[PDB]
Amino acid sequence: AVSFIGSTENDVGPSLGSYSRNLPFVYTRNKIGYQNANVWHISKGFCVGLDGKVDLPVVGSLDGQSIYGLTEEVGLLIWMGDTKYSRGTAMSGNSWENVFSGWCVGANTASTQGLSVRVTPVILKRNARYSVQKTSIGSIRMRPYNGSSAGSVQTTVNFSLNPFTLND
Ligand SMILES: C[Se][C@@H]1O[C@H](CO)[C@@H](O)[C@H](O)[C@H]1NC(C)=O
Repeated sequence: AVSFIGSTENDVGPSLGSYSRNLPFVYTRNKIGYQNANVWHISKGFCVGLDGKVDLPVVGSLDGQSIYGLTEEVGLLIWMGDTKYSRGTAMSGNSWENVFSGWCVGANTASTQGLSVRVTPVILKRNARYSVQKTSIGSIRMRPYNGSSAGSVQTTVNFSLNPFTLND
């Protein structure tokens, strides 16, 4: 079985957090993130992975991963994936991408399926502080497999970047 147990709208990073440092310049480990181990409850052999999608415009790339634009001065490198931050998948493009290959809970037990979103800021144009306002980032959808069914359960949750300030 499967049930939606998380929230539809999720904020990434602490509200009004401040982070200190040729263009572009990359700043923050897992500070600017959202993590929740319990977004769906799954049981009895339900098999499930995750897809992710970023809606922000791509304004460049670094090492195979897109730089997503927020404003003229600030961009973002983004990762989406399973609960643990180290399992994040670097995002590229604006399409749904596989960000967690998946797992199956045992035939006779129960657990939960989680997710995480992480971003690190990139300075694109220098001006001595850069502030960004609350911005929609994208979404993550569960991906049942092995015959498992999404059914009527809510499949998608969204993410918004909480406002932040970058210090020279
Ligand atoms: C460690 Se069990 C279970 O594993 C799945 C797949 O890795 C993860 O998405 C869930 O967040 C986790 N639930 C917990 C920790 O409560």
